Amino acid sequence: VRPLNCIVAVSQNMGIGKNGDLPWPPLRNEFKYFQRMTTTSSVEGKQNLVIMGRKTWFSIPEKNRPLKDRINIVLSRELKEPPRGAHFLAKSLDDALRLIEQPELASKVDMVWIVGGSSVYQEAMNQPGHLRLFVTRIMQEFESDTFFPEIDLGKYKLLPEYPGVLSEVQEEKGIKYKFEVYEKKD
Ligand SMILES: NC(=O)C1=CN([C@@H]2O[C@H](COP(=O)(O)OP(=O)(O)OC[C@H]3O[C@@H](n4cnc5c(N)ncnc54)[C@@H](OP(=O)(O)O)[C@@H]3O)[C@@H](O)[C@H]2O)C=CC1
Repeated sequence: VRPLNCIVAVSQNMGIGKNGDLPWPPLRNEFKYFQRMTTTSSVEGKQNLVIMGRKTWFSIPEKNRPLKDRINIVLSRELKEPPRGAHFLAKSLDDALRLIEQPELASKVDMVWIVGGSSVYQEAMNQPGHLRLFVTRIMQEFESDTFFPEIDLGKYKLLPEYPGVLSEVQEEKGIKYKFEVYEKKD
């Protein structure tokens, strides 16, 4: 409910998006890691919470919205009411982060996950204080529209291991990938 955890899958060229969809064919095994990491709270009785941009929200297949068993917040400067299925709408990341720390949500919310928007990731990574980057390195180039911000290695430590994260190279449909975790304290 206070460290911010970004989670992203990125191609070798830092691509995250193409024509409102993913640059690569569906990687169902990588999506399982995304689901497990974002959904698993550390506390029974609390849910994790996901914050996303409006484009990312409408890019999720409808049959999969809201991201089930997570509290879903959508950021939009133009919507007046939350999208159908979304739990909260906020007009800024700052509004979202203030909401999450309200006492009425304390009993309710465990981990906070930033799940995209390029500009949502950008803003999250501008924040002072405790950040983690859960980065899936897709070890291939793909034609891309939208990109992940540079990861400053002076600022983010690459953790040698992280609980519940396997470090071996994975592969699906001939596409190799691996899970990394970065951390910026303070
Ligand atoms: N590989 C990966 O890990 C991921 C890939 N993607 C891909 O990325 C693409 C979508 O991402 P992207 O195009 O960057 O768009 P976003 O999901 O970041 O959505 C952009 C929109 O979200 C709102 N928004 C963003 N930031 C703020 C803010 N600070 N305050 C208020 N509103 C905000 C929109 O508002 P408005 O209604 O005001 O226009 C803005 O136009 C798709 O191709 C998707 O498939 C998405 C997530 C993860």
